[PDB]
Amino acid sequence: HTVYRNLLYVYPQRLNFASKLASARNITIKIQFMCGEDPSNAMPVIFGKSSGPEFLQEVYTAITYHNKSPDFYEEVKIKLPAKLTVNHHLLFTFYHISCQQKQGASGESLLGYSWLPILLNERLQTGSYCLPVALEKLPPNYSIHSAEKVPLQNPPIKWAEGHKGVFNIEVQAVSSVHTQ
Repeated sequence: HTVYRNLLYVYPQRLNFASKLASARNITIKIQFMCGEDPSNAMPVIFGKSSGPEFLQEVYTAITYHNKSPDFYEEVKIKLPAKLTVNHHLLFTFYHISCQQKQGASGESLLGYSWLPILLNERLQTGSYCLPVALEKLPPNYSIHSAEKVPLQNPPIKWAEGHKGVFNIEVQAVSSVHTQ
């Protein structure tokens, strides 16, 4: 069946932590398209791998190329809601393997978060972004701000690498015909 849709395409390109103790292959990233700040606000809008198509609330990825073909790129494809508002945002959750866990464990745990409002300052947020990572948790009302400039919070936000941008993505909206 032939359909026409306006889709958001998100390319998680590079993750560049300064830590010589970790590598990007060991950081997992969860990607969600949110309509609000509550955990229940993940929209079922991400194209899955299956035919159908299936729509997911989240995808997990690791930004590394050592185990990929040279032609590889990660492409997250999102069915935009017909009406996009300031409440819609990409939400990224980072997971890592903490060193020297109890009993020698080697499971993954929450590292932090980043996000990108899709509409900010009356402009669609397409193009290239280098995003910082907020550690531990997100403050209320995070999603109306760019992660690069959040008002002072109480308790205060802590950022990876003193608020340096570490996560490179590209974002574009494309409306086209799909032959589902």
